[PDB]
Amino acid sequence: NHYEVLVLGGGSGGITMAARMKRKVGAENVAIVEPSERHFYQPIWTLVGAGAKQLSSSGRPTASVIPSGVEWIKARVTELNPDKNCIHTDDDEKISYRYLIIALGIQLDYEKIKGLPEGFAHPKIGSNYSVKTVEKTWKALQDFKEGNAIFTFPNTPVKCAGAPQKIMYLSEAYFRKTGKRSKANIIFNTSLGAIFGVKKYADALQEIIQERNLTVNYKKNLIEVRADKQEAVFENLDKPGETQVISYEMLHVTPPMSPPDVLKTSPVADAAGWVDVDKETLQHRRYPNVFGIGDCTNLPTSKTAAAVAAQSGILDRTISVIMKNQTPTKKYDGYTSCPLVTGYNRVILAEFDYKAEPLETFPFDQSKERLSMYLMKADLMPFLYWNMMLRGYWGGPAFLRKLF
Amino acid sequence: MNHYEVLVLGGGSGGITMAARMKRKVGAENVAIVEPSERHFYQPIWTLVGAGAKQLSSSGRPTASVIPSGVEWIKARVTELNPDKNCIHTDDDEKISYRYLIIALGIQLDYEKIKGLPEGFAHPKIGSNYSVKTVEKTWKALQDFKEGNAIFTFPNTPVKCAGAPQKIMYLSEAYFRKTGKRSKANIIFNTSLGAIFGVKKYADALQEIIQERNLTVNYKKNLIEVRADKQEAVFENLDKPGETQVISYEMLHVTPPMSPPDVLKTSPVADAAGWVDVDKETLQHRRYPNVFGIGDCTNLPTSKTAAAVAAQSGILDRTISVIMKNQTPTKKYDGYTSCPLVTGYNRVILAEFDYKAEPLETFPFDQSKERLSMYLMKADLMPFLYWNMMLRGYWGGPAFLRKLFHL
Ligand SMILES: Cc1cc2nc3c(=O)[nH]c(=O)nc-3n(C[C@H](O)[C@H](O)[C@H](O)COP(=O)(O)OP(=O)(O)OC[C@H]3O[C@@H](n4cnc5c(N)ncnc54)[C@H](O)[C@@H]3O)c2cc1C
Ligand SMILES: Cc1cc2nc3c(=O)[nH]c(=O)nc-3n(C[C@H](O)[C@H](O)[C@H](O)COP(=O)(O)OP(=O)(O)OC[C@H]3O[C@@H](n4cnc5c(N)ncnc54)[C@H](O)[C@@H]3O)c2cc1C
Ligand SMILES: COC1=C(OC)C(=O)C(CC=C(C)C)=C(C)C1=O
Ligand SMILES: COC1=C(OC)C(=O)C(CC=C(C)C)=C(C)C1=O
Repeated sequence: NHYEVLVLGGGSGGITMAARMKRKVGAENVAIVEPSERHFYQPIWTLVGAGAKQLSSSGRPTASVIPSGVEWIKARVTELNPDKNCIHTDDDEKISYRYLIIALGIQLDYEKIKGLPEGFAHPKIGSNYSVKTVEKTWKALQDFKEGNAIFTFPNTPVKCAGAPQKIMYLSEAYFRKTGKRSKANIIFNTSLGAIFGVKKYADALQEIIQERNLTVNYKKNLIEVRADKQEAVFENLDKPGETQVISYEMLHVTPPMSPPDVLKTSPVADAAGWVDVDKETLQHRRYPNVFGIGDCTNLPTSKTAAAVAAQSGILDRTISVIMKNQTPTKKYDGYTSCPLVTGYNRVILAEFDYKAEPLETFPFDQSKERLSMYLMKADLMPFLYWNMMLRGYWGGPAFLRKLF
Repeated sequence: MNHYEVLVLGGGSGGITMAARMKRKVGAENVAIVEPSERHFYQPIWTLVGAGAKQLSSSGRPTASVIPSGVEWIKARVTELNPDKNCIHTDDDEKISYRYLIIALGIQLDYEKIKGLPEGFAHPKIGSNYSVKTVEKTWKALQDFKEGNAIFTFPNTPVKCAGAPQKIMYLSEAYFRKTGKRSKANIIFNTSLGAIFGVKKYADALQEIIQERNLTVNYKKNLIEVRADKQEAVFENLDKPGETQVISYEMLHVTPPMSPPDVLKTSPVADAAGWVDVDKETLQHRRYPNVFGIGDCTNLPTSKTAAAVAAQSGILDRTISVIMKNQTPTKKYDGYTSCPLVTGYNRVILAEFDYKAEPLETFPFDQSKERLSMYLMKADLMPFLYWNMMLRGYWGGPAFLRKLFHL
């Protein structure tokens, strides 16, 4: 079998590109290889675990988001042979392509922590990063009575770097408005030395932490979970060899993450396993008919759906000129955004580019907690996601930004 | 299924050392080494091979000649590991089970991640001291050098012997002066890193030499493409994502990107990043109590060197004995490592440190200074002790000699 355009991955980047590609080469010349039955708008999972949104609202059947006419090949990619323009699937089938677009996302690795994912079968522990553990966050919050509440951040790349602390501010506000704050010691144990990588939003988060009696312990990485005993083990990344066992009344886990297994050894990967693409055009550095988008690439900016949206716009142009034997000229800037939920009524909308410097859209100031930015995150963006991005029409708010 | 009490994956520096030590503990018949290569190499001397000072063929011996006598040698490649079922697969289509497992699969070279490589090595003026196929091409390119750029790279990955990408730079610079062509060479070190070295005492000494010898170091520069035909090289700027620089060379020494061995990258015994996940004090595995790891393939947060393998092998010996007696380990690895920075054909800055990244020097004098003594020890004493003492299980680092210097 053969397709002018073969898309690996039916998540955010995959559907968006197949939508856009259908209009360029025809729906009958595009195929998507995606194994899962459901497609998830993962960003709302932060609010699900805080008890603010229902989980079933976050997903729809994968057949709903397939652009009509585009082939859904429900399989797992198990091998890439770009030298001979094909891939293999766990159906023992070989698929050739004229062009290839890789959008396989990022892989969660709960089992590299001793005791996970088995311990998740016990109470008081949860994780907003997986459809099987996001509601367990919310139950741990309701079931909280007295003690330590621990929020973690791993020593790997992650998607939505702001999410692990978003649920901490949500959990804090929950304990206050429910009469349990006095009984909570609230701890952010993070592998990093900084609360956030862009200083003007870091400063604003530092302010909140200082006023709400939250503790941040830097260079602490979760390595072991003893669910039965309600204990967690951290290693001190500043003192190799040193560890600390902490008891918890509630534990929220951000798991270690890595590029998908089939990409780790693939020829399309760099040394570290991410898809090796041009940092501006998103074309593969060694295979001119391969392209990458989203979490699975080595694009040196934060891994978010916003970035996918802005990346799709650029890639649409790059593949088009390539198909026409022209040199690309439109360049990606590293745009990305984190809507930092600081409470049930407020969001700090951080936006920046490759320069790790702010690049805000709205003329007011997004360093300050805002109801409008909360309502945008909670209500508008899911709507634009299902009805505009996955239909290949949203490509970054730079065209909206330059209006004002 | 075939079975052995102690199974060693990899017959390089750490694997041969642990097998000799284990033979004396459980008997040679209960030890097996899985290693596919016919030849065992003392890679440290390759630095002096690329500089024209030592013969490549003396850096190697047949693997059969270093296999501790009586130990089984399984000439094959490990293709999968299954710690849950105490077994591994080989490219023979054979499984092998174990009571204890020592992982020593080193680190892996990824020349093909640079566009143009390794095809470009067919051309002159380009070499790499990190591969037996390319270490002599460094020397030849250095002999062929007439005029222009001599470029030396450092990748955006973990490496082994972090010092070697610049040892060859100093050796080449000396050679240029030795042969009267220093005037005609512009000498560039393009590093992905932000600093010349990670311990300040020795960084300062290296900076003094960069200044006195007029070397240019461009930080956050990563080699991404070689065009051997046109003798150009393409570097990416890690501070400004997206921009690149094309620059011609008259000599290019490539330090390749490096990574865990493919077989480990997806394995249950690796951490999320692919390195063997071990306890940083005892070298015991964090999740499987009967797996241990040594050397370049581990997540031990210190320099990847054979000196480290030596110091870890003494710890691991004590760790495994205590484990076989069902006790708790108490001897702790401190992260000892050492990098003999060859700064010229007769001087060496013997850098030694530990997990704190602070100096832990063995000799009573100051190893921050270039020394002839330390060069001779690197070039002549160390290979002899390697072939005759480390590979026989009788070298585990020099901390006894350091404590001995206590009056
Ligand atoms: C809790 C949480 C909150 C977040 N909040 C925000 C937010 O507020 N703002 C924001 O901008 N972003 C947010 N994100 C990030 C956003 O969800 C992702 O960055 C986005 O989904 C990236 O899409 P992707 O296409 O790169 O990968 P995904 O959308 O994850 O999809 C990748 C697809 O690849 C498929 N796949 C995997 N392996 C294979 C294989 N071998 N063969 C075939 N298919 C395969 C998967 O099934 C999946 O469908 C959040 C993420 C989480 C988890
Ligand atoms: C140019 C250079 C200069 C150096 N200089 C110094 C120095 O001055 N001082 C110092 O202390 N160190 C130095 N080193 C470092 C030293 O070479 C290594 O750190 C040391 O060899 C580590 O040993 P190891 O067992 O981990 O791996 P290695 O000795 O590299 O060997 C690992 C073995 O695993 C085998 N293997 C790989 N994959 C598989 C598989 N799938 N199945 C089975 N077997 C497999 C390989 O064939 C190899 O034999 C230098 C290295 C280089 C490249
Ligand atoms: C980029 O390479 C160089 C440096 O980087 C390490 C220097 O520090 C220096 C020293 C700086 C001063 C002011 C002497 C020189 C001369 C140089 O060429
Ligand atoms: C020369 O023989 C050796 C010993 O006997 C004195 C050791 O105790 C030890 C281990 C103890 C220290 C403090 C290095 C090693 C490694 C060794 O090689």
